[PDB]
Amino acid sequence: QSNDYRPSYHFTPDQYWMNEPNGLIKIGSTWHLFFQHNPTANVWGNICWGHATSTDLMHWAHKPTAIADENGVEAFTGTAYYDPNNTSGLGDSANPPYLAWFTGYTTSSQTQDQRLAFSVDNGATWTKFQGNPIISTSQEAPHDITGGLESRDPKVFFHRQSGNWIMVLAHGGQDKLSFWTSADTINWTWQSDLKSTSINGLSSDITGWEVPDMFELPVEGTEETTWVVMMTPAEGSPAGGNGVLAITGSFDGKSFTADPVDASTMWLDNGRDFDGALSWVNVPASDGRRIIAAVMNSYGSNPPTTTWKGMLSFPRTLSLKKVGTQQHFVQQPITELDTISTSLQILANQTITPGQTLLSSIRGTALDVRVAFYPDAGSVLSLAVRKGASEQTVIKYTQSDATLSVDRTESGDISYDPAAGGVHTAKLEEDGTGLVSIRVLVDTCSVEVFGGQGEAVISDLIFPSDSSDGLALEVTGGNAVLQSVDVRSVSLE
Repeated sequence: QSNDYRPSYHFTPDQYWMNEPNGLIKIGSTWHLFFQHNPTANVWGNICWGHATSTDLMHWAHKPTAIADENGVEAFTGTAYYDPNNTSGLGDSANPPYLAWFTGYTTSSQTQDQRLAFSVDNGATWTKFQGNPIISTSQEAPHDITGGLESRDPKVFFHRQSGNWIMVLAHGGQDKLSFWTSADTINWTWQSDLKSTSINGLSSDITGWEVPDMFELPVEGTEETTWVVMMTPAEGSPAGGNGVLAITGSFDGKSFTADPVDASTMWLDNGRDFDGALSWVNVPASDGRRIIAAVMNSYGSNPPTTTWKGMLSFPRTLSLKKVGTQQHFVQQPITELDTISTSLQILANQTITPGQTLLSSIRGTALDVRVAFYPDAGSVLSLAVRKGASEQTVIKYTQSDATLSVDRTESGDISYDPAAGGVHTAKLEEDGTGLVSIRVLVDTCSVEVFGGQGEAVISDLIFPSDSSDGLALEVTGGNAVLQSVDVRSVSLE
């Protein structure tokens, strides 16, 4: 599109197609990104783990395939962890291994088994464990009614409280996760299932459980920590189809006991294009952040991009905090972004009235725009991004129903998939000072919209013309006082 819609500051594969991220781990000063990669660049292509690294979660260096499809077992999704005590025996005392657990998908038979890979050069190169699979279809069969066709996406971590490795495995349409323990990362023992039917407040509509992650999260603040299970069900999300949710609960080394969920707070995205989220493990406590990323492409082969498909969301923190009085999962872009952004326009304490159009001089396809404002009762504030003569993507705040919306009806090319347009919505309230806050990351083919403290998030692909590079800020049905507007251009170095 002149440039094949390449994002300028989000990760995309150097070539070809990406699905969800895999094996997210920090190793020394290096953030490692792996992902489901399809170098054949058609729907029948074999999957392998692709690989990129960065020191700042933004400037990614492309690396060779980390874990190859071979013999023909494809390298499906999984996770990574450090084995400092060499419990696997795959490294040594001077050189403990980093480990990755992944589903082996045997193309011809469709079996799904669990496999191990290890690195003794701090993540640069990975070797598949000779004894793969580490969990066979036969070992899965008592727990997977398909006999080993529906057991996948292993999340593995070391559980200090019990001294065991834990594996959380997803079972798709069986609508459960299974929990397994190991002393050595290789020999596993099933302990429990987390169903579906055990989670109070979880709709029966939420089916096809995939891509688990699990970690302890501070609950604030209040010195309390909780266990969190994050996953990507295939159905039930606010925008329809796959989406990402998070559940809090307790964990004893053997079973996760879910707290009740509330549907109005459990989903981590209200847009179409945020699926298969994982978090970075091994982050030093001095940093202490829980940082997540997902793939943005809910449309399979349909996006109008030729030399690549699939992009990573911009990394964002996941936290639990009160927003006023209610506990929410809140998400915000990582602060590293502020180092590659520069203000093109700032407003402070500016009144906007119907008929006025602000931000009219801005031109940019890569923007980070913040708007914080006090709306009149019954007003609607509209921020049009990627605006041209006949195109725009409109972010609206409707005061009367406390709703943040992202409208792609006129975004540009919405012909490529039936779900490419329409309007997505999230609940967003004024805070206790009357302030409404909205932030939008704009890139060549995406918007990521964060409401409030990040309790509302809508992430979506858009395909505007390159010339649709304007902004328009307008209000109807009343006035608003814009406490602050900051339009920043974003550029990698």
